[PDB]
Amino acid sequence: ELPKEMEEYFEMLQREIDKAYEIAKKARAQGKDPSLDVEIPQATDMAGRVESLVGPPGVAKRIRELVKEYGKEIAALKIVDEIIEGKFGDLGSREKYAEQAVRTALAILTEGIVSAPIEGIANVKIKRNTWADNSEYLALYYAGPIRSSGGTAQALSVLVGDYVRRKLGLDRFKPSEKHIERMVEEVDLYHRAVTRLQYHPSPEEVRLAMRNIPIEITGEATDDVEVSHRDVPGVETNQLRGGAILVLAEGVLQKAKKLVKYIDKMGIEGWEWLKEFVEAKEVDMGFYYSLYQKFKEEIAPSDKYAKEVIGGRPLFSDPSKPGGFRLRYGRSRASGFATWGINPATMILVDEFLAIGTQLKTERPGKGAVVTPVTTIEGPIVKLKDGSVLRVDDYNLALKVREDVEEILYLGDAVIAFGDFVENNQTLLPANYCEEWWILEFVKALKEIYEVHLEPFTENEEESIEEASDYLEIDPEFLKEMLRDPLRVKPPVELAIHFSEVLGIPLHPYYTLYWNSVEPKDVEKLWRLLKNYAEIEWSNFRGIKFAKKIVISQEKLGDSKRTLELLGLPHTVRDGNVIVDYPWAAALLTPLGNLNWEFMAKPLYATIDIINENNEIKLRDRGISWIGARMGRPEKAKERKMKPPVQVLFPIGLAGGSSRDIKKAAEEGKVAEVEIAFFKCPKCGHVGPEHLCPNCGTRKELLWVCPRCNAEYPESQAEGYNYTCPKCNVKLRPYAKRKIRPSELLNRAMENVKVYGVDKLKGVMGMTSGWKMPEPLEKGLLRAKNDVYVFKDGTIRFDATDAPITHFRPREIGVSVEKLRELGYTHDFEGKPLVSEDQIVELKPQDIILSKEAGRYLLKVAKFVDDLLEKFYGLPRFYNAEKMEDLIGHLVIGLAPHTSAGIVGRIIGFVDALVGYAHPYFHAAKRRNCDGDEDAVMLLLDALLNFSRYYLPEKRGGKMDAPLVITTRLDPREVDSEVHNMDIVRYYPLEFYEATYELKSPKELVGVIERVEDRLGKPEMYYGLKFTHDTDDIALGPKMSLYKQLGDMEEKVRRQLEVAKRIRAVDEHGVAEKILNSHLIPDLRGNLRSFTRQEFRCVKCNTKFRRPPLNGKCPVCGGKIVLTVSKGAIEKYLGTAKMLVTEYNVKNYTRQRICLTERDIDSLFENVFPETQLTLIVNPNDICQRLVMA
DNA sequence: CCGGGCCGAGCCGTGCTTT
DNA sequence: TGCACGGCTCGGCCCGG
Ligand SMILES: [Mg+2]
Ligand SMILES: [Zn+2]
Ligand SMILES: [Zn+2]
Ligand SMILES: [Zn+2]
Repeated sequence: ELPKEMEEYFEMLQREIDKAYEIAKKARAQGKDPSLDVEIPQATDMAGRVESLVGPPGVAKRIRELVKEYGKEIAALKIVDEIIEGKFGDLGSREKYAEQAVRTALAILTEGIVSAPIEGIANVKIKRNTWADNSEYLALYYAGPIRSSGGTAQALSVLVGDYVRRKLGLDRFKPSEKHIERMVEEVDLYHRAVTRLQYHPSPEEVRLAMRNIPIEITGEATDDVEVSHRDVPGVETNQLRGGAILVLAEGVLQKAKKLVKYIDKMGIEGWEWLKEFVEAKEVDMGFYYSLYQKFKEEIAPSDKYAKEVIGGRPLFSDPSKPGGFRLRYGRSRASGFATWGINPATMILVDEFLAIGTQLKTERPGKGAVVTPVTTIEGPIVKLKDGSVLRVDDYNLALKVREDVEEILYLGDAVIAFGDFVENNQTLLPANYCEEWWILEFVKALKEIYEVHLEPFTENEEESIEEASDYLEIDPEFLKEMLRDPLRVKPPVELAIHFSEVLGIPLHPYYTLYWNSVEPKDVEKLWRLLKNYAEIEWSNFRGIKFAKKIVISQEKLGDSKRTLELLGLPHTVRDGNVIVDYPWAAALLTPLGNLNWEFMAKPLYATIDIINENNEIKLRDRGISWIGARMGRPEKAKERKMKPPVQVLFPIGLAGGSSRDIKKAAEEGKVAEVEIAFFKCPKCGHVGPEHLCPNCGTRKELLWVCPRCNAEYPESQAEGYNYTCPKCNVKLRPYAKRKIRPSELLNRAMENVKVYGVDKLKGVMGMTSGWKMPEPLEKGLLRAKNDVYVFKDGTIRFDATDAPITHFRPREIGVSVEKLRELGYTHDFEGKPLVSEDQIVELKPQDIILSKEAGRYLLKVAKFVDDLLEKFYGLPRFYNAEKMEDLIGHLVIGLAPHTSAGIVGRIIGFVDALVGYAHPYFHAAKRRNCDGDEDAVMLLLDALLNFSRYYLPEKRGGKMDAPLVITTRLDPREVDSEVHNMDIVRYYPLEFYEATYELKSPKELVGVIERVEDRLGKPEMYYGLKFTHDTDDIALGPKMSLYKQLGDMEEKVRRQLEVAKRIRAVDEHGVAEKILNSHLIPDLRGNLRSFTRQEFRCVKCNTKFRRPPLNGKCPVCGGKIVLTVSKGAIEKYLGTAKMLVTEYNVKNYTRQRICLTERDIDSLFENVFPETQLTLIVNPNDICQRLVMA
């Protein structure tokens, strides 16, 4: 099976997990906790997760064998059949069987990670068609959490319900027309008043869907809005069913393609209507002129990403505008899942709005990505204040020259993986000329002419190197260097021209200017001026002449200076002369044949076409495909704290005040009345909210109370009574409203842990669970002492943005080679022994690289855990850390905010960025996509000691974010489906570049380029992956977004508009400000309409009155009444809006809207705030009065 | 010396909508 | 995508009559 390294890796991981689990089990046995054992079982594959989460017991082996035999979908269907026939045990009525089968099937088809089977499916019930035939059918009730599951999960739930209804021998749902009207109205109102829904079903589609769904999709109410078609038969509510309508909109409708694919694979009949719906939904010119025409015909610009711009979030490029982001096909070391590659220079030169991990909304491949530094690609070309043009391909140069920038001519490159085009099914765009194409042409031409076999990006035999160098008359060392790293070693321009002359290949892409960005008439005028009024110095190299310098005066150059800037030619202006220096004089004069032939404009021809037709040295289009993007959602790395911060899960009520301070209530002697669980000692008879009796140190028993007669029974007594009151007749409850004196409890806790010096200790107003079991106060004291905070289930968590990585360097993460060899790494990614810190090593699937904020916080968490173990439990310390670098080799838990299972990872290094780097398999095993998502990490021992299932809220969305099970091993076969499209090749073949020019589809050449899916099953899914582009440093560049250092809204808008003004391909003046105004106008108009219909509230109480009390004071107390929508909330964005209107070009519609909004704001308060104040000076150059008087 | 003026934390509420 | 903005109270310190 697996080789002798992956097995050792997984064995060591299991050994460490066992080492932690032993201590966690030993500590929990002493009885100071809700349970006497750990409450997080460990799974290993999908069957274990499904068995632990939904059951029924014993299903694991059956799932295993069925998956081995048939597959995934077929195995799910056979499991459903076996459950229905009753192999795993008798359950009860048909409803129980239906619920169990649907839950297990939805868990199997999902791989048992996301909590849709546990949370979304609230209930399954059988209903009768009393309106038509009195026949039976099946219905599904969807709760609130189903909106977080995803379209695939929702659609698969619908399909599983259909299959179970078919196999139960039940009839079809037959809706009345009023049902259709009610559902259409529900969808429309939900979109209008709640959310955008990210999908708009047309009413015809909704009617068709209702007419052709064999099950009833309903549920409880999730929004406080009534409907019109009330009292519909079979419906027990008259409010919005958000879960059901969201399922219907974003499931079967938004993801019909995947649903019909699943139906075809699954062999399910009766869904032909969906298949039909899906199939209905589905002269002498120049080469480059025709290519541009076909590009514009087939692939069309998209504006969806730029339909809205928030104040403070800049737009970096208009849709498919030349001068924006240059598209490059490839995958870097730390990109590929859904992220982009960006040079740090263009991160700096946009006022540092972009930072490592900052999300942005893209146009072509998908929608959204995360930026990552790649120093191997090109940067911006900028125009300075004195008129010079520079190529800022370097980070330090960008820092140096930042203040002199006048305009950004070109914005730089963006590396996008080929697997991102396959996943989103996007037509391939023609590829800009690059070094990774030139090197392939070079080696192919060398082989064709001289019959020498060489290969880029690797090491070749010495005989071939010597033969090629003898033929080409070059240094063999330089040939080896260039073939090894074509992206960093470039020949001098004269050598490039000599290569083009001899071998017959286009010019090196580094020395090609953007010729096709100008018209041939501009080049005609420029050629005339160069021939007439220029002084050029020539040179020689192997009989090849080339220019060395051009000096032409500014007046003689005239208005053709703009042409030199559009070609991206670096020059300088001195004492009236424009000077073009050595490397960039031949880059301009060689294509034009050194003025030997006359450039002449032609119709239906492009500049490169004319150059190729007339010249001997040939060229390729260097910029033809451009991309647009827009900023959104800056990067994040911060701890998790509840809406009011909490340090212990202990209810205090109103005694503690506004901050729920337990210590303040204790020090004032207050007595609080709250609902808690009381425990009673069997031997002596102590009573109170504690798990151990202080008198004797023995475990107590929970007390059960009668809701009607308040009779208390111990757990042993209530066990026989079947948890029902014999004297009364009501089901018991474990909690009742009781009285507590905080002083005694706090003093006992302080004496217990010897922690007396704590200032504040926050609790909760009321426990949300059904048991209302409280937490020990000693844990709260230690958390307060060590400055950490608690979560809803008792764990301490840290939230960060996720980014991918496959290969690392021992110096980027600050780890010595000896430590790495101790961890288990012994070779670099090419087979050589690991001896240096500059070699590239490959990352094992479950190794993570934390940030430094995360390390700083986890140091406090580890200190708290050590204090807990030493003081509360009386056991030796575990971590023993004094610096963040002492946590290396310790295990964490990763958890997405919508799943119920975790995955174990290992710490190996730290970076100085606000992102969480990890393997692509690690992020996919949490059902995450890596284009803006944020997840959590917690120490394994902390979760083991602290997590409990008795602190979980009792509503439906209470089991989300909880590690009910953890996975110990990684299986790439059952992680996700988007990560199966990634690339594992060192370089793209020549066929890919040649096929991009034909505008093919990525499905045609899916076999040419190796992907992850091509390796599934075989042992080398963990073994060898590769990348295309290298990086000097993985965390180089700005680290914090500038958006987080601006306070006012006006300042944000001004900075964003300056940024938009600098960039050439944005066109701020009329679209940026207008689309921005369509973000402040909703705020203004929507706050004036809520001032005239608002509810009032009391300062002391929380009582809300829908109309003001007519005595002016709170009827139930003595406090005063305050508004909920103040007067200053309406007109907070009025000044910025007026500035935007008066400064920039907006259509008269928006200007009139703003003027009338101001007039309406000043007219509603006409007789409550009269203008009794005169003034000295008036007319501050306003715009409203000017518009009125004009 | 004893009484105010003032800051700095905290905790609440709110973000287009034809008849 | 949700966060970003306004307003009310309540002590802890100066600083002055
Ligand atoms: Mg995502
Ligand atoms: Zn006792
Ligand atoms: Zn009773
Ligand atoms: Zn009141």
